[PDB]
Amino acid sequence: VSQNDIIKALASPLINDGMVVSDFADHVITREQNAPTGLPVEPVGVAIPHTDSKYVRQNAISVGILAEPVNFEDAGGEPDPVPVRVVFMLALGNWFDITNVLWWIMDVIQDADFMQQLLVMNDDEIYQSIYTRISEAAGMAGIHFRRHYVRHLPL
Amino acid sequence: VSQNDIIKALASPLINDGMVVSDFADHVITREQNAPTGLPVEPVGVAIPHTDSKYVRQNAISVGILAEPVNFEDAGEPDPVPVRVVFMLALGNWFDITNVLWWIMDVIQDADFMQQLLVMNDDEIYQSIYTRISEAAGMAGIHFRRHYVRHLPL
Repeated sequence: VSQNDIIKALASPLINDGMVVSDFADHVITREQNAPTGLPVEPVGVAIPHTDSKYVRQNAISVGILAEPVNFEDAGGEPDPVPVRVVFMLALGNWFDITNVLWWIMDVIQDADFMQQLLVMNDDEIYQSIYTRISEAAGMAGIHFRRHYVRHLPL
Repeated sequence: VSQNDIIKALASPLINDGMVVSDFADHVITREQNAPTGLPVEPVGVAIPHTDSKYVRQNAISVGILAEPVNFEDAGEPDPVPVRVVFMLALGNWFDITNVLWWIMDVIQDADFMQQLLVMNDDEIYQSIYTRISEAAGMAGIHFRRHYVRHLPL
């Protein structure tokens, strides 16, 4: 899988559900190229690909679990790429939403045991687990997260 | 005074200090166009203009207080936000972005502090913001200097 392949696969449910505009994936791709979203966290690399809120209709997150790592560029410019296994595609409507969701994500990904679990669980289990955590966070109110917003790649 | 004027004025000290690349202001302006940073908060309108980290050399914040309101569009609402306080951000990665946004969204809910910013002097604003930044562990590594505060026009 390439980065663009992943972005398109994860954008699909959001486009289909009307959460974002028809060309959302193209914009995430261009945004990714200018502003990489590889997060060099251990032991499971994460990416948070997204674009601008003008392409978002309702707030949503689409999750991809990658069987093999896929390199994303480090958001901070370091030459070592990020070996991404977990991808949180973000579709957010304003900077208040962006702030609340970034804070939640940066916290969740510090849970090493949780992040290892994401790599062995099936889609039902991953959906249950993330949904549950989303539901306990006031800051995540108003974010759509449906069972078809989780998938393993390749599909 | 338009946005670009504010953006160029706040970019100047960061450019001079080497905190950002020479053409930082133009990249902030182009990103403002597609991802506007007006924050419709009460009692004072705020903006958080910034651009991508490739244009950033070191983490910094540049603060502007405006005598009259300058409109920044609202990313959410068709009407623009009448902004009186501007936090220009120069941040190098998503951990930095997260920590600084978290801090900013908290600060601007404090109505008293935000009212004080509209009458305090450059020295008093600098000391207040410097205290509030330093008292925050998540705000470590962010450069904030006396000349990163200004009233516009200047």
